[PDB]
Amino acid sequence: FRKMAFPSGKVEGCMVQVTCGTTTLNGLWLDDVVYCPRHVICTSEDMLNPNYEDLLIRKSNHNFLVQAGNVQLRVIGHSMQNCVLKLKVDTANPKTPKYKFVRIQPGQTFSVLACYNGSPSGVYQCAMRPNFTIKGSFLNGSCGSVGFNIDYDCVSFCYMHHMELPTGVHAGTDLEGNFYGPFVDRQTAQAAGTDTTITVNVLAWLYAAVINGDRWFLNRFTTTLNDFNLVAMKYNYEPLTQDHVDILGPLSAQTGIAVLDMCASLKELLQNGMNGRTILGSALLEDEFTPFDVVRQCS
Amino acid sequence: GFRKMAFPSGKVEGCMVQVTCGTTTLNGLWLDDVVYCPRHVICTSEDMLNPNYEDLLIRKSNHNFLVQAGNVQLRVIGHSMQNCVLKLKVDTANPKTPKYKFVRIQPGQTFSVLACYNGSPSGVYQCAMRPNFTIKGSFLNGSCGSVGFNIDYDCVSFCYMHHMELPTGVHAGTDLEGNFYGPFVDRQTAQAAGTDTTITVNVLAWLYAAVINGDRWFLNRFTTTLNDFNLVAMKYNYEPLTQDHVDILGPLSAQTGIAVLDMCASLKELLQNGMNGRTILGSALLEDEFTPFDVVRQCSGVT
Ligand SMILES: CC(C)(C)[C@H](NC(=O)C(F)(F)F)C(=O)N1C[C@H]2[C@@H]([C@H]1C(=O)N[C@H](C=N)C[C@@H]1CCNC1=O)C2(C)C
Ligand SMILES: CC(C)(C)[C@H](NC(=O)C(F)(F)F)C(=O)N1C[C@H]2[C@@H]([C@H]1C(=O)N[C@H](C=N)C[C@@H]1CCNC1=O)C2(C)C
Repeated sequence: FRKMAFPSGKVEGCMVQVTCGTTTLNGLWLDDVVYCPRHVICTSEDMLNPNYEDLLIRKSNHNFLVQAGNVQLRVIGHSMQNCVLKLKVDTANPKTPKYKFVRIQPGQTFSVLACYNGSPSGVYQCAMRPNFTIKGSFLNGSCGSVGFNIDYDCVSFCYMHHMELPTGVHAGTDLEGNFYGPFVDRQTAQAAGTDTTITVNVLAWLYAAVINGDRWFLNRFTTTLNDFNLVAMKYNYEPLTQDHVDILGPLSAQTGIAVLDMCASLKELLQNGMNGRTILGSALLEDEFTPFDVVRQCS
Repeated sequence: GFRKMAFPSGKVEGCMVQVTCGTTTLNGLWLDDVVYCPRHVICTSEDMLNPNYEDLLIRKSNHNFLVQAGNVQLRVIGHSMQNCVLKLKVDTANPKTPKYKFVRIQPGQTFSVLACYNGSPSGVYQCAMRPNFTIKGSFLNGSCGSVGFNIDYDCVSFCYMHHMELPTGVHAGTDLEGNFYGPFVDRQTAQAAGTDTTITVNVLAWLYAAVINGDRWFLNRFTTTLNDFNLVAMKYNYEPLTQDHVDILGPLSAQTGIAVLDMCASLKELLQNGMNGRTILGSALLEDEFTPFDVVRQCSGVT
């Protein structure tokens, strides 16, 4: 049972490089539009305190250098949508997949295609944390890298990368340019709210451990949903809803372990610790697999 | 804070096809005008219990092989067996063929796996070849013929093709010349993974990654010789280091100023006493599936 990303090829064909002045990052080329973070228009000094509408009105189409591989694409229009710049180009991307833009919920997962200078570097799976950060792997020049899910050859883009917080976690926007979380695209110290653990995901992963032959953490105790949620909240876990209980249905049916019985297992894990033992090779309780991720990999 | 990162899979996605004989369907790799796939595609389920591959291949002709890119059939114009892989010559050169090499990897080396079903890629993840020549993969029915690979400057180095799952849940397969990693055979008969060991060179790479990020409490004031370290390491079920291992740690040793043998002595102390209550890179366990290249790959912005 591995952290598994979606195949990245459909997104690789959309990555380009965008340069304004001496600022270079990545863009997403779909049909005849390139989407990228608006701070590409900032000088280093601008980034410390940008007025973006004031900065953008001072730019012309020819200030944007867009490169697809070695070929330059001519920008013939530009507009700003929240924190995303949309560059209209005179060329349509023949590799444009069927796609949608979606805004994801905390706890949901997606694949990231990390890119530099318009070229793909690596692919990995992330979760939107409850505090709306992501624990990514991004370096200088990674901005405009995107996160996505793939469903029957349709790519749902959900994340575009903008920044790294001082704790090392990452922040960005949806493809409409709206940040996840209380962050702004200004170079200034920013903290996130206190994070919490994605309870429904921990339960899905505990089911993954049972599907793969590991059961040491199970017990005969029992819990109600409300009594479990009281303990979960005490340990900085997110509440478990009836909707979550229902989504876990297929995993409980496959394993014959009632959802509330797995809740009692997790309650014991939280109250006693793991005693130096491991679950699926992990010393900590993993919360970045959704129920759907577990089903997709185990079935 | 240091996670597994797969290579972008697009160059390999463009090479995946499906291969069917009878009702047995698996994945194949289409490069130029040849499709490579596991030879047990020619077996019925009953054949797999005790196959005579040479005799089974005698009874097959080109017209018995259904090769499809999606729903599009590729006409087979020749077939041959090379160890445990079948090579089907087709009448169309794949226009998506990347620059590529076939390589046989060492234990400890990592690669990306593109898990595929019915020729359709489903997911991508990183794997290490264990010292017992298994991989801790994630594979379901129909996954055979999925490949593992590394990329270096637009050249895809294919190193693994998937064939089978062992009773402990780990996986075994071949290089792209059809030679198994490890003592395994492509027959549905009782087989077992041997005892595994910890990949020392990768643990050292992980300790260097910790040092790069300022996590260096475990740096001691001692050193060791390679031979003394190798003999102690084996007592803790750690792999001995080769001369090649020492050299592939060279770049990380230069970056940090920590000599390889000094880091070996630091690791020895962890094995004999260490951790206590402390963590390294936020982990109480020593990670052994990051190579020195993987550390450098993720700390640089390669490609
Ligand atoms: C890291 C840092 C001190 C620099 C800064 N962060 C904060 O100022 C914060 F703390 F508010 F987040 C920061 O990220 N930026 C400052 C400036 C852009 C952004 C930025 O350089 N983005 C990079 C895009 N190519 C990706 C980064 C690079 C390192 N790893 C990443 O992911 C804008 C917010 C306009
Ligand atoms: C696990 C099973 C008991 C079925 C058997 N294993 C052993 O006989 C062993 F234990 F000896 F290894 C086994 O894998 N096979 C039996 C038969 C082929 C192979 C096989 O079905 N390969 C699948 C390719 N599509 C991938 C498998 C499916 C489940 N997960 C996988 O990865 C051959 C060895 C010729």
